Amino acid sequence: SMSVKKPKRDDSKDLALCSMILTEMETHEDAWPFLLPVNLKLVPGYKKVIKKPMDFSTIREKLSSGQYPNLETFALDVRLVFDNCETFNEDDSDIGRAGHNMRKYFEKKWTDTFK
Repeated sequence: SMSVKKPKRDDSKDLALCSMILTEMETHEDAWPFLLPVNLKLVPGYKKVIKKPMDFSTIREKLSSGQYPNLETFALDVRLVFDNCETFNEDDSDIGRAGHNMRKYFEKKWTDTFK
């Protein structure tokens, strides 16, 4: 509360570390469904159904341009990529499987880097 704070966590490396995680997600062999925005002209139903599209290239641009106020807002956009994927793709599809795999991969890196 006012004049009452928990001890200050060092957040000075968060930006660099989120960048490294994102690089690792970019270079995973199962990243291909997520590298670029879904083409809303060419994929029927996506525009209407997925209210907040997100992809790794868009996260990269937001990250590089100071549009994440903190590491939690960065995690929210990564998870949004996978939540979108589950909303639109059957579990038993290459893309559905890719999203589960990448979510797992992300969550482990996130815990190991920050928790």
